[PDB]
Amino acid sequence: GKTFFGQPLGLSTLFMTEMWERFSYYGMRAILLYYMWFLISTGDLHITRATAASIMAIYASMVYLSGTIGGFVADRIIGARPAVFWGGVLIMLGHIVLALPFGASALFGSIILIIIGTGFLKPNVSTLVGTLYDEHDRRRDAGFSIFVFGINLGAFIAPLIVGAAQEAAGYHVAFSLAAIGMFIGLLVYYFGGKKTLDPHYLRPTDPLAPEEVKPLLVKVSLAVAGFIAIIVVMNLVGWNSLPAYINLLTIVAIAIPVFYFAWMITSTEHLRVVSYIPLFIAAVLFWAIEEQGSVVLATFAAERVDSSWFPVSWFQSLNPLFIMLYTPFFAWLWTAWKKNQPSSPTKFAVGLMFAGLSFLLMAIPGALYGTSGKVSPLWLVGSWALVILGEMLISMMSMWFLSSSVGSALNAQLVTLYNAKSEVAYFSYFGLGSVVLGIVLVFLSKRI
Ligand SMILES: CCCCCCC/C=C/CCCCCC(=O)OC[C@@H](O)CO
Ligand SMILES: CCCCCCC/C=C\CCCCCC(=O)OC[C@@H](O)CO
Ligand SMILES: CCCCCCC/C=C\CCCCCC(=O)OC[C@@H](O)CO
Ligand SMILES: CCCCCCC/C=C\CCCCCC(=O)OC[C@@H](O)CO
Ligand SMILES: CCCCCCC/C=C\CCCCCC(=O)OC[C@@H](O)CO
Ligand SMILES: CCCCCCC/C=C\CCCCCC(=O)OC[C@@H](O)CO
Ligand SMILES: CCCCCCC/C=C\CCCCCC(=O)OC[C@@H](O)CO
Ligand SMILES: CCCCCCC/C=C\CCCCCC(=O)OC[C@@H](O)CO
Ligand SMILES: CCCCCCC/C=C\CCCCCC(=O)OC[C@@H](O)CO
Ligand SMILES: CCCCCCC/C=C\CCCCCC(=O)OC[C@@H](O)CO
Ligand SMILES: CCCCCCC/C=C\CCCCCC(=O)OC[C@@H](O)CO
Ligand SMILES: CCCCCCC/C=C\CCCCCC(=O)OC[C@@H](O)CO
Ligand SMILES: CCCCCCC/C=C\CCCCCC(=O)OC[C@@H](O)CO
Ligand SMILES: CCCCCCC/C=C\CCCCCC(=O)OC[C@@H](O)CO
Ligand SMILES: CCCCCCC/C=C\CCCCCC(=O)OC[C@@H](O)CO
Ligand SMILES: CCCCCCC/C=C\CCCCCC(=O)OC[C@@H](O)CO
Ligand SMILES: CCCCCCC/C=C\CCCCCC(=O)OC[C@@H](O)CO
Ligand SMILES: CCCCCCC/C=C\CCCCCC(=O)OC[C@@H](O)CO
Ligand SMILES: CCCCCCC/C=C\CCCCCC(=O)OC[C@@H](O)CO
Ligand SMILES: CCCCCCC/C=C\CCCCCC(=O)OC[C@@H](O)CO
Ligand SMILES: CCCCCCC/C=C\CCCCCC(=O)OC[C@@H](O)CO
Ligand SMILES: N[C@@H](Cc1ccccc1)C(=O)O
Repeated sequence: GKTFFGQPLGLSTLFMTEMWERFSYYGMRAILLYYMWFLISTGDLHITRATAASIMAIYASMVYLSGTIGGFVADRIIGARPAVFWGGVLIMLGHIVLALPFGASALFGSIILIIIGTGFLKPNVSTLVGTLYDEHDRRRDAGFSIFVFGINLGAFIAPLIVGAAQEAAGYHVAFSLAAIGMFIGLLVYYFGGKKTLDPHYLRPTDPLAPEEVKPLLVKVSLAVAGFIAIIVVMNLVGWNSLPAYINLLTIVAIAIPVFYFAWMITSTEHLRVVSYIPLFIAAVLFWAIEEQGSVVLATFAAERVDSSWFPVSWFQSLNPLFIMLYTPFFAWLWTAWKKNQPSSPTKFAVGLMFAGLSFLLMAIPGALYGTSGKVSPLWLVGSWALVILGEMLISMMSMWFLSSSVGSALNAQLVTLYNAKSEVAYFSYFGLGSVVLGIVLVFLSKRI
């Protein structure tokens, strides 16, 4: 009977939904940094480019931090399917804001909306993929890999389309294309959802019991009150610049996993919990490097590469393109190597080494040719090829979302150090350290 690549037909609906959401997001991010440079150039937005680069990073960090609680809100309060729909609506509006005839003023509002929207939609659409299968079903792992392919397909075509559009018709038109993308996603999700998805997920699957509401309400209130108290104090002492607020967001994001580990520490498994701290750190650093591709490598693409024959934002398509191209080989590998099954601990270690190699590679063109000229595009092609090899190896969801969020929070401080004069040193040292720490994990691997 009829399937979607051997899978339940509902997967097709979820496939397209997340593909288009990812289209809207990565299409936006492929030109967002350049947009801020533009606003800076016209004098409309008073920050340095270092700060603009910092904003791209903490933006990404908040988006995934939002996703750490999205599953909770859906499962306990509003339902997974409404979470996805209304999350999509918030994302679309966020994009519409940037298409409207405003400048810097629209930036904050657009970002907030998308942070909130993605937090609702992203974990829950992935959760919905699991709902197509029973606990028992074998196909479950194949389904998610297809889902991941869709994620990268959307991520792949968006820079091409949106980038071309910005150069031809301008930023507002381009941003509107991103909005249209999310809209298309909503249409297919809504009508395809009604046809192909279990109505059980129109409502929360674990609703709050009567005695759970008040303590939850206390919990969120204290967290919000405390967060706001700090902002009050920050203004009192004069720590009120945008870099100061970004520093606040970095800390909060980093504090969360620290506080989590630090007091959820029977000798049976205090060790076992402590065993995964190296694997979390490894993921954090790899995602840090991978996420800099839309910031540091995006800067290198615009400034240091001679690609005068197509929009420079197209370079953002290389990351997901390599994911798709690698899928065939890695599919073969996991089938073919039945015995091998290398450990998650060294998978993380090797993946980190590739990411560190990808940066060491980028140190070479500046070392060889100097930094005042322009080099071949294949340097970036080579850099993406290396880092994506790591990703294939690396591939709770909250914890996954957390790892990425922490990496991007780290980037928000690191990417400010990147500039023309720093270029080689930047790449050589953050590249080298990643290889070393990757190898350090190779010592403590089964000392675990
Ligand atoms: C999606 C981005 C893929 C980038 C792949 C680029 C592969 C091409 C590398 C050769 C570029 C060297 C110089 C560029 C070029 O051929 O045209 C420029 C020159 O003809 C000016 O008239
Ligand atoms: C207007 C602000 C936009 C919202 C920013 C995103 C939300 C920020 C902080 C809430 C995250 C709370 C983290 C607690 C949590 O359960 O997630 C981590 C959990 O997996 C621990 O392992
Ligand atoms: C419509 C208003 C938009 C903002 C509302 C949605 C903001 C996100 C969450 C609101 C508080 C939910 C509490 C999240 C939480 O308790 O995390 C649970 C944690 O244990 C994760 O497993
Ligand atoms: C700016 C846009 C404002 C909102 C426009 C869309 C609102 C119109 C009707 C509300 C539809 C509610 C759908 C919520 C939902 O759970 O849909 C889930 C989907 O799977 C339907 O089966
Ligand atoms: C518990 C709540 C966690 C708080 C998380 C804070 C997330 C809210 C906003 C983050 C936005 C990222 C930076 C956006 C930004 O600086 O753009 C505004 C600026 O360009 C306008 O001059
Ligand atoms: C290079 C981009 C075009 C490649 C073909 C894209 C065609 C779009 C959808 C059809 C493929 C969707 C399923 C993807 C897929 O079969 O992945 C294979 C592997 O991941 C098995 O899970
Ligand atoms: C379906 C409703 C949500 C989806 C978005 C629909 C709106 C998207 C495009 C409609 C036209 C956008 C306006 C484009 C625009 O005016 O910017 C270009 C112009 O301002 C620059 O000179
Ligand atoms: C100026 C640009 C337009 C600003 C307002 C845009 C609002 C237009 C459409 C919102 C999209 C609604 C979500 C699409 C959808 O599938 O809902 C259909 C469902 O409600 C049918 O009952
Ligand atoms: C912070 C943004 C304001 C929007 C409200 C977010 C509320 C976040 C946390 C408090 C959750 C308590 C309300 C839960 C609720 O609606 O109960 C419904 C049902 O489960 C009662 O049994
Ligand atoms: C969930 C907490 C809600 C508290 C409402 C107030 C939180 C406001 C902002 C959250 C952090 C973003 C700070 C970015 C910002 O406002 O930039 C300020 C900048 O204009 C200084 O010149
Ligand atoms: C939960 C108890 C609260 C304890 C204090 C919470 C954390 C204390 C301070 C947060 C640091 C805020 C960011 C620091 C900052 O503003 O940087 C200043 C510097 O950039 C000058 O603009
Ligand atoms: C007793 C609690 C465990 C031991 C304390 C561990 C400290 C917990 C959280 C610290 C947050 C990490 C610092 C954030 C950070 O590195 O950013 C630095 C920068 O943003 C400051 O301007
Ligand atoms: C799959 C293997 C790919 C290997 C790519 C990485 C190659 C390993 C190391 C690259 C060396 C970069 C160091 C650059 C350097 O020496 O700095 C030069 C500096 O003195 C001039 O400013
Ligand atoms: C996992 C498999 C990875 C194998 C990749 C092997 C990588 C080999 C060399 C990478 C370093 C790049 C060499 C630098 C280079 O080619 O510059 C010379 C070029 O400018 C010629 O004019
Ligand atoms: C498996 C590695 C493939 C080959 C990668 C070898 C990378 C090592 C060095 C790259 C050459 C660096 C450029 C030459 C260089 O920096 O000379 C020093 C010069 O800056 C002094 O003025
Ligand atoms: C599927 C590939 C995985 C391994 C990729 C490793 C590639 C490492 C280096 C290749 C790119 C660096 C050399 C690029 C290069 O040759 O510069 C272009 C040269 O023609 C100067 O114009
Ligand atoms: C044959 C099928 C398996 C393919 C194995 C993957 C091949 C590994 C690396 C390919 C990247 C090319 C190496 C980069 C390179 O040598 O550039 C040299 C360039 O400077 C020549 O002018
Ligand atoms: C278990 C949680 C993992 C935490 C991993 C994060 C590592 C801890 C702190 C990172 C702080 C990085 C600060 C780097 C720095 O200050 O330099 C950049 C600064 O110049 C920005 O202008
Ligand atoms: C156990 C010894 C460490 C083994 C790590 C293996 C990493 C492979 C190649 C690393 C090449 C180092 C590149 C030279 C370097 O980093 O100098 C920094 C210089 O570029 C300053 O800008
Ligand atoms: C153990 C977890 C490590 C996570 C944080 C790793 C990065 C933290 C700090 C590195 C930046 C501190 C300053 C180092 C530095 O000078 O690098 C910049 C330099 O390469 C540019 O000239
Ligand atoms: C400067 C020389 C550059 C080349 C250095 C790269 C190779 C150097 C060290 C890699 C081997 C580290 C030893 C890993 C090891 O076997 O430790 C034991 C571990 O397997 C048990 O978990
Ligand atoms: N490239 C990934 C980034 C990511 C990693 C982990 C969690 C969430 C997002 C994606 O678009 O899905």
